[PDB]
Amino acid sequence: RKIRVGLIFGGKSAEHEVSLQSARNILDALDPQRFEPVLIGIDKQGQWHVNDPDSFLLHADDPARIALHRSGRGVALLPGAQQQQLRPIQQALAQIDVVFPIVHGTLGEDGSLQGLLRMANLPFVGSGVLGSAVAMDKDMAKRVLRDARLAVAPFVCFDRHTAAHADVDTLIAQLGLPLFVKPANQGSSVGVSQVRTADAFAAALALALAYDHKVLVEAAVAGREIECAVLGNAVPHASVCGEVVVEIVIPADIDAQTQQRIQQIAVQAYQALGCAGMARVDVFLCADGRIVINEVNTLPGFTRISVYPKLWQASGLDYRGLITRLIELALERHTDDQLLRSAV
Amino acid sequence: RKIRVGLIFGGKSAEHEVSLQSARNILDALDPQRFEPVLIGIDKQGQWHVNDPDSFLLHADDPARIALHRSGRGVALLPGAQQQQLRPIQQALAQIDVVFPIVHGTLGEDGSLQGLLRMANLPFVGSGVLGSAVAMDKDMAKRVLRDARLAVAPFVCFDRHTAAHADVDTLIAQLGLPLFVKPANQGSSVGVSQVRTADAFAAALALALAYDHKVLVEAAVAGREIECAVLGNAVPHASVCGEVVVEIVIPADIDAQTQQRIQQIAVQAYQALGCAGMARVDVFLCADGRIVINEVNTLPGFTRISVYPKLWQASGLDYRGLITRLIELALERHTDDQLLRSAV
Ligand SMILES: Nc1ncnc2c1ncn2[C@@H]1O[C@H](COP(=O)(O)OP(=O)(O)O)[C@@H](O)[C@H]1O
Ligand SMILES: Nc1ncnc2c1ncn2[C@@H]1O[C@H](COP(=O)(O)OP(=O)(O)O)[C@@H](O)[C@H]1O
Ligand SMILES: [Mg+2]
Ligand SMILES: [Mg+2]
Repeated sequence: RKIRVGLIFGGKSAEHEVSLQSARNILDALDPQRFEPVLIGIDKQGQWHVNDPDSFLLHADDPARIALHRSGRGVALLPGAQQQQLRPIQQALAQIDVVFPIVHGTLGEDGSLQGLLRMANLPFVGSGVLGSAVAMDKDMAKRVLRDARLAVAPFVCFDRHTAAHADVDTLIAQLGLPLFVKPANQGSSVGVSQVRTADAFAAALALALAYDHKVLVEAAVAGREIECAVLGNAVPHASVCGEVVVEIVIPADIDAQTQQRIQQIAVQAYQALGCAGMARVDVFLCADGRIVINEVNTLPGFTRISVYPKLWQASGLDYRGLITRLIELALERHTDDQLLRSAV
Repeated sequence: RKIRVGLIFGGKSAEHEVSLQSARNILDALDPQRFEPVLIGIDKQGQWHVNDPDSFLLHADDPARIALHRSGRGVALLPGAQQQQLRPIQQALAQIDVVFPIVHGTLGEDGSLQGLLRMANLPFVGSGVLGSAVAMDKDMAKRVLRDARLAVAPFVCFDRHTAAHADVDTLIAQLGLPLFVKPANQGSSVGVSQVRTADAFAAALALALAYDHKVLVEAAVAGREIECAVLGNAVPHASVCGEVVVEIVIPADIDAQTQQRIQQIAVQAYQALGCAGMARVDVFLCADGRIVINEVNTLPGFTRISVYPKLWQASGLDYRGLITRLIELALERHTDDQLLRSAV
């Protein structure tokens, strides 16, 4: 009867500490009538550690010092195993029935961890391989959004083989100034540059390319910053909207009608990229206002102060209840998948 | 100095026996001056077995009976481990320096296995998570191809939630007859149906949906069936073309010019979907002849009789040499990646 939730958290990421806090928040909200937690922390070097609920954090109550307890209790995965897929090197680890992965950084978000979890036959919360891979690659994501006739910022994408040939002038004639230079990998916020003059571009292009093999160059979008939370698998729902002021305001100070059409856009974007479980969608609401999609994010924050849970809160969905729904959604997909993976 | 090549093969697939033969062919061609093999077979139930080069097949020399030796020597993966990532449950397994995965079926081809290999920090041959996930999903693949202004067959895509509402008439007005009904998952060839009359459609739609949650309905493309092999990472090359007659003919009986523009299309398609290592591209060459892309396949066959190696053979690239290049390409990507995965 009780479901065992393997929480996998942290990771090699600038947002590592956000994942620690999220795990602690999730762990306090998990309905203890339905779920027992099992905890696997991933350190800043990518090493996996089992921990007990009680003792998994160092300096828990200090945001400047908070760290993972690197217990050194290692984990082995048995690919193609059907039970006890997760194993202690050295013990026994509780059977995991569903994984809630909140690993920030490339591997935790780009589909790679999701593919490990599939290979271990583990149900798991959030987008599968494809939705995660596509969303995380801002170039592919915008192309799939574009084809779906949703608006995204006009943009050009360079690799290192192709950046050598960049002509600023032609870029400015096509996209204008300022230009936002971004590495295509979504995680996170690093290597970005707002280029104001044609002359600051080379340096932006070069910084970005230290982070990914692909760098986007985007035209400016002028307008307000709205964020909307999406939940579900086949029939996704949308939360109320929140406006980023510059500091988030929930619900947003916009028309009921405008909210509805951003809600609808958030859902169509989510379907087009093949997301499941959860995403936060970030749009620009122009003066017209066309709605232009900035980002589809398949790993939102789950702290008490994070936007995604705040948006569900303001929509009548409580934090405990959010978490429970994410788990039911993971188990529903899994058992639907189960039936499908029957070839001859 | 010698590189250790972990060959992972078989899988839960109708094409399981093709993977056995491929592994045997690869193993005989592997340059023994540069590479030692390590063998991991995956059985029809998805279980992993280490085997010795000498004794990995049952009834090797009989195509009707050939099977994997289920040695029962299990494998554990240490995610985030940096050496000995692959481990015997029960021994020692040789350090693997590069993985050559030829696992047919969903998990081996759709990016999931590739994500496990990333999580284990293992370089590996063929497309990474995204290129595999995208190529394997025929719906997403055609949308990305479409956006890249390459021609694909006109098509509509249904899920079970949406198939209930299918109107044949509107489908026929838009796409014509016959209609090819396909589950969106690329592997492989199963659940396909050629629907000749409006009346055979419901049944096709229903069979397909037993295999995937998404089913494509495609207009007919009238024209010749050309296949072209692609190799490389950042600067992919194309082989000579082969024509499927109805039985493959290499090289194809087509103009030098026509060959060149199918070659160019095969490469652009490969870039657009984010493929690496290898793909076979299958097109239709119409009477006009526009070239229309049928399939981008990121896991071609590697038997002696498979098309992909035959195409390189006829282009001056030998089988041993193909295999060696695929490995150098895997190691090159890996070490480029290495530098990138440096966040703060
Ligand atoms: N094309 C653009 N036009 C206008 N503003 C942009 C554009 N791209 C990014 N921004 C601004 O950059 C800020 C951060 O960019 P964002 O895409 O959110 O990257 P990250 O989320 O990683 O910081 C956003 O708050 C938005 O104000
Ligand atoms: N839209 C289409 N128009 C014309 N022929 C098609 C179409 N789709 C499939 N075919 C035919 O179906 C055969 C097999 O389809 P294919 O896409 O190759 O599936 P699989 O490779 O899994 O058999 C091809 O040889 C081609 O002749
Ligand atoms: Mg954003
Ligand atoms: Mg084909």
